[PDB]
Amino acid sequence: PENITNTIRSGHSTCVRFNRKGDFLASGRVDGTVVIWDLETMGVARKLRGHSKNITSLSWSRCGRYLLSACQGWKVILWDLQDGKRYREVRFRAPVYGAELHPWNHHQFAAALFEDQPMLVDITEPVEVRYVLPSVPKRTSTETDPALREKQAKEDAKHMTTAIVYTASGDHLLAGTTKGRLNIIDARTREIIYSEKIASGIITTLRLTESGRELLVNAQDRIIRTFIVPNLSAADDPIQLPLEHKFQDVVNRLSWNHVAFSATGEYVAASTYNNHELYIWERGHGSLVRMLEGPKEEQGVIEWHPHRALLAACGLETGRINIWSVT
Repeated sequence: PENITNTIRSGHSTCVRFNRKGDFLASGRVDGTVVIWDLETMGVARKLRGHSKNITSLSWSRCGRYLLSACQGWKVILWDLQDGKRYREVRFRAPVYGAELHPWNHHQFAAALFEDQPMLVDITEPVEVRYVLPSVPKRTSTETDPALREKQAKEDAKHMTTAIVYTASGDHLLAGTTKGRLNIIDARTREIIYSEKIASGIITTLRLTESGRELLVNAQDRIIRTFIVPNLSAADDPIQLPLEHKFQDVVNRLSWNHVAFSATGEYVAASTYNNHELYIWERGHGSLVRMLEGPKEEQGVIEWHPHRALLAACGLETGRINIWSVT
């Protein structure tokens, strides 16, 4: 028995994200508005209008006081929800795939940009300080014949970063690229310390579990993957990123639109390109536990509640948010 406990709509939702206590849900819309829903009454607590193009990501501060939103219109904004204020604002030269707040410091974020270099931005003050982040390790000055340098550089430049998250401590960034690589970046040196090809297309989503010990990866090769994250923040060298499970549908050759971990990391959910279903697998043994049909529409971004077995999803056609109670 499928159970949809709530359907809400304010504009066409393109993204959703629960805060960490789970009493509030943020929604971003096609028109750039961001909506804060009070989950007790399921009504709108406030509307934030700072963007004018599709919201692409939402990231909450540890404390729930601040919310970082990004859009296709090249902008990232840090909202103060204590007063609804635009607390910080950073404009790039390209659409933002997504921007993530440092897990312990709402004054630093990392962003991945469409056809542009990924960025680490310090927003402690008003007039940010930006730092370019690397997509590819640095080659030595002597390793390539001069006659080959132009073509090698052109090829290296096809490696572009499409998704990025902080590790739990904030000391490293995990980034995905157009060439299916997972890069581990030291956030203080901004140098790549490890890189491994884990997929055979563009990496579109990265997400960590709460402890930061497991990584979920969506990529364009029709396969969802979880990995065991290495011991990084420890004082002890470059490192393995062992695959845990692959989740896929071989006979229907389904592609996955968005993916999400449940509160404890027990379940992985995904929405399906060009289909209406949501799929839920369990990470204990990798098996498929549920296929949800819900309404008759293709689903986009999905997000689990941080404490309870609730799965929210944005419809691509209607922009409604449906919330399933998952048993």
